[PDB]
Amino acid sequence: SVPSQKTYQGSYGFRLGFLHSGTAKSVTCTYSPALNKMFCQLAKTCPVQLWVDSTPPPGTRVRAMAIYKQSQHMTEVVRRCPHHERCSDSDGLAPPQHLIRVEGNLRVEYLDDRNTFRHSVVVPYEPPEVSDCTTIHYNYMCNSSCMGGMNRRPILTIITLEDSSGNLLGRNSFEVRVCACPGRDRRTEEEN
Ligand SMILES: [Zn+2]
Repeated sequence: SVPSQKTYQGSYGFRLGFLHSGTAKSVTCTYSPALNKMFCQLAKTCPVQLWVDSTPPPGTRVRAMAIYKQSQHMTEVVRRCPHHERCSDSDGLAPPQHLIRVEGNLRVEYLDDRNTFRHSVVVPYEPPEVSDCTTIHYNYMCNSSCMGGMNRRPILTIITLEDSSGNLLGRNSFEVRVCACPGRDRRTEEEN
């Protein structure tokens, strides 16, 4: 029962956007258009923008979930390695084992699916400020190079728009690499 990563703009014209931050060594995180891939540092702000043509009704919710990009690992639940799971980095909201967190939103909700056992993080959809997009600050809490976790396996992040009853309103996804030097890693992967 692998989660769907099928792009779906829906009735509200939903798509994702990212800062055009470039690849200087100083960048905290940077998105590659060519690769549809976000490069970011562990536990650092990772802005992700929601763009809609029409405002979804309040009660709309925004869910993030990670899956493995390769089919051979797709049925395996992306979670934190034992080290980071036992790590003393709680924010008091997120479960220890969850890879993805939302920073700066006290209304954040976390889910361990009772059936799939997959982890996800969800927030109320808010329209853009009086701004053309809604920004959510995500934090990835394990490295792509973590021993015992992602284990250098590539992951996808799936962002889903859903109504208050859980019904699908839209979906987009991007690949994610959590690394020490996003700028350098992005530039290196785009070399070829
Ligand atoms: Zn880890």
